[PDB]
Amino acid sequence: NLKIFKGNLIFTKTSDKFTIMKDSYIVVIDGKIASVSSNLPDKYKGNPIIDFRNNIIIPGMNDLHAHASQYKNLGIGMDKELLPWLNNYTFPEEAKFLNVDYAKKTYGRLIKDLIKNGTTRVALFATLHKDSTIELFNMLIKSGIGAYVGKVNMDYNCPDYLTENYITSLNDTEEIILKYKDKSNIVKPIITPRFVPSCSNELMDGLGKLSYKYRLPVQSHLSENLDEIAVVKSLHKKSNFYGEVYDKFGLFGNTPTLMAHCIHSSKEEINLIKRNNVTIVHCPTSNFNLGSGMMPVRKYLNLGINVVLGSDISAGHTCSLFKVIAYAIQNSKIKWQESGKKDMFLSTSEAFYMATKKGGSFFGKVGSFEEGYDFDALVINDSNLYPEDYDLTERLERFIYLGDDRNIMKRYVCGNEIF
Amino acid sequence: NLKIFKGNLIFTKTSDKFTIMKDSYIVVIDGKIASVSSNLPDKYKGNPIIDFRNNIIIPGMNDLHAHASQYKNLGIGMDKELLPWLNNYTFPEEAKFLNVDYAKKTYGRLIKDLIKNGTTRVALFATLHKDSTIELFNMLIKSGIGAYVGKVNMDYNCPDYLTENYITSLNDTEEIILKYKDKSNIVKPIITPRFVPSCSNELMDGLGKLSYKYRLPVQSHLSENLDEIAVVKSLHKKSNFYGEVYDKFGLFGNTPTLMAHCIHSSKEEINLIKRNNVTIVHCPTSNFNLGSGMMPVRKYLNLGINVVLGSDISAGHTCSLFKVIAYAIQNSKIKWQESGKKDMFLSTSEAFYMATKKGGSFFGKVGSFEEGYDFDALVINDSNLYPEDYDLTERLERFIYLGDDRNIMKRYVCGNEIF
Ligand SMILES: Nc1nc2[nH]cnc2c(=O)[nH]1
Ligand SMILES: Nc1nc2[nH]cnc2c(=O)[nH]1
Ligand SMILES: [Fe+3]
Ligand SMILES: [Fe+3]
Repeated sequence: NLKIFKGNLIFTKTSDKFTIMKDSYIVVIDGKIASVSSNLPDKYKGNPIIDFRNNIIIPGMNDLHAHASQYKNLGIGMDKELLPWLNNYTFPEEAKFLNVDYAKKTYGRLIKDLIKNGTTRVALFATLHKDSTIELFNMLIKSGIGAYVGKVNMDYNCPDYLTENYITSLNDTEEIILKYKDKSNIVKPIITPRFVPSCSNELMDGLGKLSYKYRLPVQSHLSENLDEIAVVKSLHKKSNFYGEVYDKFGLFGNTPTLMAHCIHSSKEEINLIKRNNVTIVHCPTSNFNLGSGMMPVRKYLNLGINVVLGSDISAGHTCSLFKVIAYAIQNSKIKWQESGKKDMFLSTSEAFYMATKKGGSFFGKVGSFEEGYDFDALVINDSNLYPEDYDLTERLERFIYLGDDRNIMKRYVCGNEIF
Repeated sequence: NLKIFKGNLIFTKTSDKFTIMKDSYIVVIDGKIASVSSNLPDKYKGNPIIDFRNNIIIPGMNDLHAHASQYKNLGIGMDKELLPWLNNYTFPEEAKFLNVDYAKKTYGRLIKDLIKNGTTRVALFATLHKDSTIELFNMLIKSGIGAYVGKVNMDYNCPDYLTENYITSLNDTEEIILKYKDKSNIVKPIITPRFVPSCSNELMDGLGKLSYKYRLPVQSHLSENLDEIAVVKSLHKKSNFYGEVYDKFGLFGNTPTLMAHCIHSSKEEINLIKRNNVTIVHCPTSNFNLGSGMMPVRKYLNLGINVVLGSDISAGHTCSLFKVIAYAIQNSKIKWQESGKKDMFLSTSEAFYMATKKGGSFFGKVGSFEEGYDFDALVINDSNLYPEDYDLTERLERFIYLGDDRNIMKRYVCGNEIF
């Protein structure tokens, strides 16, 4: 199974700069990149060449945080702060997933939107419902894209119409794990406690045991809202900071861990994140829409902390990680300005790096056009943006700032075209 | 000329709420709204009905600040704050408008982009060049959209490739004024000193005299960047604040005046703005892109200050005022958070109000569906956004957050369809 793609390649091997290869070739064998060069090796001559001409080829987007079950509230109900917000629109929407048919329907729309926007790998929070989450697993597997799917664990202080017993929660979680742990190579389970204020100690310890037992990655929320933070230290008077409680249960780095937002994290929480090698998911659109605050990304990057990007949909108003890239840069420009121009804002390559190679690394060797990497890619047709007047770097930047899904001509995950 | 439109009408008579009229009629005579009602009067029973069915009809977008000559820099060169950005990217690009053909080509692309995005009235900054600006006037008159066009006055501390002397600057400005202060009814001239840092006392004085003589509106920039502000106090050592400099020369409210950004305005400047009935043009996208800062919109609205929106293109990355609306709201949410939640963020209706009825009032009776107003409108087809699941308010919000020009099916200016 060999495929050869030709076009203008743009990717980031490192965060400081773009690697640009005009009219170059990418040879894919069994879904993985075997060769990337400006000249087609003779050992591959005679093979069909999928020539994308003057179009741009870039790696796919890797969204490390999105709530699949909140798709319907996209662009709606953003007049309340995190906690109040959940109670008014989010919980009522997620509760609807008790019905598997509603789930099939909504997740169907979600998946088509993700692919349409060029998201090739995504870390998703589903709902506490087992059957609907199982349906999401199957639909994702059928779609061809990669993903970490997490049945949501929430048994504490939740609404009567959207709550669960920790005993059932754990049994359902483990049941899901056993069913999908070895099924697909790109759609896998991930331990997903919603967050401290929603999980009892019983639940968290049980989830911690599951993560260890099955060597599974973890995902959850961290220091997104001030009131949220006050609730955590209130329920847990023995903790000095938010992330400490997760760590107490073995859900803070023992295995690859994703922590969303991390806007108001204290110095200690930051050090722990660094120490335990936790990955921070920067969700700028969500931070703006919910009025959560503005994350100091340069400060975290200076400390060597792993930072990726997430759409955090519903809270975040868009599935396009390209739009998330723009907002991350814009958010960083304000941090730069407030710091007296000391904390350099993000360059286009740095944010693009987060979206591709860095985020992709959570899923495996994906996110860059280098030998051995899965071929997750997008073909960008920017013919409506006067491309003739700009170099390749400017064209990618303009696609990011001025373009949209209309410019995405093709999607590939592990060498397979996704429709 | 009589025309009758039917569809779901959404507009804002006031900023606090939307007026929604499902399947209602708008009768237009000679370009102005004759009536707006759920039922069509018997008087027109024989007239054809332009039925837009389930589509949405909203007034056009009124962009109160954009640099027409910067169209080519959209999406690129945003890695520098104001001053160095001007010296390195903007001035060099504007210098090319010495060539009238480059101007016709570039301005042609601009106009198509504005119309495509639903901007029906726009306040534009051209370049200091007389011939190219005259061409812009002519092209806008041909296009059919409304606009205030301003040859840019800049004679102080400007590069050799982009400067003029105040005498010639004033002569060309008056030449243009006499040539267009009657020609078109919706495309008119506006006094345009670029801003204090590049305008001599002689120029500003001469411009204030022209403004008074021909009773013309004024448009400029105000307290957008800290270094810019520092330059003004340094050049005008006796001024108490930036805005005072413009007022000294009669360029601060004697006639309708537009002042863009107003991010770092002092308490005294703000009071002068309210006192002199000056209009603040909020340009959120630009403020993020150049790391200028974040404008405190609620603080100004609480003082009863006039506030409208501008794309500020090039600095701002998009001609879509719908995107600008989203950004203004998001920017306000962060200000709300930093104010301990005391200064409420903008509601969708408030920002929409700025873009329509308020911004429109600067051009005349435009921006709302009420008797007497010019019929500037857009027909939104949101069929790709699962409209069947949302009410009209939600549909509009979803168009603002998730939609784009592809949902803009038709646009009208003064009752005439614009292609
Ligand atoms: N962004 C976000 N944070 C959360 N914390 C708990 N629930 C949620 C949710 O649904 N969205
Ligand atoms: N945003 C912005 N501010 C300015 N101040 C002076 N010139 C400019 C310009 O071109 N853009
Ligand atoms: Fe989230
Ligand atoms: Fe400007």
